[PDB]
Amino acid sequence: TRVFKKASPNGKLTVYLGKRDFVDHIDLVEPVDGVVLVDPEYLKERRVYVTLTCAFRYGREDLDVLGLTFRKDLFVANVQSFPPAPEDKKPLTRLQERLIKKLGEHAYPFTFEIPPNLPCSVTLQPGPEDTGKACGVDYEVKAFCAENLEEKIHKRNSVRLVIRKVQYAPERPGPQPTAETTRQFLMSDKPLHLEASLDKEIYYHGEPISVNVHVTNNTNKTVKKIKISVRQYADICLFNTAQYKCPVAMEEADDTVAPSSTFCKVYTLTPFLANNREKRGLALDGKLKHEDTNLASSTLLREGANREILGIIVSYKVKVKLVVSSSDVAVELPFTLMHPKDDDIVFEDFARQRLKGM
Repeated sequence: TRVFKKASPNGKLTVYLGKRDFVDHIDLVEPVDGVVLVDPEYLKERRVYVTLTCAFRYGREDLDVLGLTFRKDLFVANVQSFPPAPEDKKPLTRLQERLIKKLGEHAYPFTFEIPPNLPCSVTLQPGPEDTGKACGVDYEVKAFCAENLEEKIHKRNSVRLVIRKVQYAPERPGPQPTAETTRQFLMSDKPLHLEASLDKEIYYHGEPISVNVHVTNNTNKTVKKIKISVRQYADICLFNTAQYKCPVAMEEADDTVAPSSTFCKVYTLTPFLANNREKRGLALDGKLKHEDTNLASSTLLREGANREILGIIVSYKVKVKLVVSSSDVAVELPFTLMHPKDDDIVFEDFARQRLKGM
């Protein structure tokens, strides 16, 4: 198996994790299980704590930065790690029992269980024009040395790292999302009927989207061309609320539909951050420089749910449009964008792999 790790500036403390992206379903959220490597001597009476903060920040580009103009803590979890507190004691994963047995006795566990209905790691990076500042919700894991809880944490023997809460939806049976509209122009009751659908409700980053477009033209006009698009919507709803709208995929085609005939076709779009990187105002599931970053996924929420508490609400839509030689006739279908997903361990850094940038 493979596990990531990171050490404190003075290598006296070292965190060990088997993932840096925790997959949350709806029922449950993969548990955040890791262990610390301590130097009992180095810290006399001092202790080892590990905390999981979940918060929304606005202004800077991360929680640890001291230039953000707003912050709301959405979750916090502290655990007395070194001095094993019989109180704060749990069952233990296997990657743990495994790890502890390779690190020794100075190996100590900790485990965090993230409530199912908390927002997922989402970051919205403002453009050049946009008057808003960056913001997002991040999960910070911090293990540190101190006697009491409160003493002053020092960047010296403390370690910090951002993990990720990614959303996965299993794809159900349901009907394909449909949308239709009829249009009658000036001086005639002859209609132009549009109707589209997507092959399914749930998609995953990188997974293609198929659009079945059917056009019934009883009109005496002509459909010049057809434009298919996939837009993203981001509603920052906390410090300084605003709504960002951004296209993540377009596919215009010179398809023609003659007077009194029926048209039919299947288009394929692929929303990919790669072909949008140089864009801004959109929401991502991380920072741009990181390679393992995608487009922010659809914010889920159902019945009596607090919307502000989620930070940034994200949604997607596919728009179909016919340019008729005017007023185009169009429809739109909403979809959900989700996330995919005798050993030997072998530690590896925690830092997220980078891009290519000049």
